[PDB]
Amino acid sequence: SENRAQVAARQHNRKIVEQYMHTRGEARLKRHLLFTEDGVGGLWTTDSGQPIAIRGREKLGEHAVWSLQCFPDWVWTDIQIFETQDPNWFWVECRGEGAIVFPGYPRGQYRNHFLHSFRFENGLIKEQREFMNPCEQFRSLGIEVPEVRRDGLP
Amino acid sequence: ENRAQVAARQHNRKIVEQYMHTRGEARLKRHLLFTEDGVGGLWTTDSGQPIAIRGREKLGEHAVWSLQCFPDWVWTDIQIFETQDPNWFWVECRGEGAIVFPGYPRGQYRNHFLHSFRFENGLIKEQREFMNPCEQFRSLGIEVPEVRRDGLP
Ligand SMILES: CC(C)CNc1ccccc1C(=O)c1c(-c2ccc(O)cc2)sc2cc(O)ccc12
Ligand SMILES: CC(C)CNc1ccccc1C(=O)c1c(-c2ccc(O)cc2)sc2cc(O)ccc12
Repeated sequence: SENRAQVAARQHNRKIVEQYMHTRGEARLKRHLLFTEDGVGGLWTTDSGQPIAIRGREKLGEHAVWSLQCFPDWVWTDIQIFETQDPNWFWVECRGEGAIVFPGYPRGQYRNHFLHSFRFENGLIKEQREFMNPCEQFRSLGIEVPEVRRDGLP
Repeated sequence: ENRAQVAARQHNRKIVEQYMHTRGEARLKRHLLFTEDGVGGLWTTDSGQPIAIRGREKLGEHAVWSLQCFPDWVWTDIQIFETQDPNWFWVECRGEGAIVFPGYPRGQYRNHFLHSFRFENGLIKEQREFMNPCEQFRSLGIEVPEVRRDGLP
């Protein structure tokens, strides 16, 4: 029953995506338990052009300690979960917001639009990736955003 | 109900495939894949507001400018994702080509992209693309600010 197995995987994996996206507050300290032991999470859109990949369940748990300090009230909002033809691959469109308390920058408020990719193995997240426009994070940190000159464009 | 959803998804997938493969002079007719009131454009920009091109006529005009400023643009590494909504698709891909922006040195632009396609009655109602604008800054010779990471693990 290939189809039955795929349907079961997709329904379970959707519940894990829902739980990830709704993880807030102190529960963030245990979000890494939604990953495989060698699972990877992180931010694929950064200033430098290289992803910030947090590799393995142990490092993901450490990242959560940092995130609770630097993003103390972070929430995902406007959550739309997309199943796909691959029962082990989901996409999520959402927004996120909260205070930003980044080391060495003034405290501020950060709001952005996000896309997330979730790939699963044996019922847990093998790879989570998030994609956003870093210019909005620059603005939240008081960093000047470059302005493309548009005079020559329609 | 299921038969109508399956029919829609299979047809719409072919339109996404056609859109993603469109290059060269065929770009001048890509707007014909949209509804008359369809919208396309870039949702991730320096200013923080989307550049939305509204209506099939304006989309056709944009293609003229695109062939000037991105004369050889190709989408590569195309992965199409169907969803539970037969009228909504996502695409993960890369793109590459010369960038010839007015008042900037000619450059080469490469980036990773996500696209969203929503359909109505067999045609694209809304196309949106999402990327990291910092790579487009680099292709234009624009300095990218650097977030200080010393205080981070
Ligand atoms: C709740 C979310 C808004 C948290 N966000 C992140 C999530 C995952 C990875 C990195 C970040 C992040 O915020 C950035 C850096 C960072 C590096 C090391 C580290 O241990 C912690 C954070 S460096 C950098 C540069 C940018 O241009 C944008 C973001 C980040
Ligand atoms: C093949 C693709 C790489 C084409 N790309 C675009 C697609 C749709 C919309 C805008 C762009 C674009 O490239 C930007 C601007 C632009 C504005 C008006 C116009 O008629 C033509 C282009 S302004 C700006 C600022 C940025 O920071 C990044 C991109 C753009």
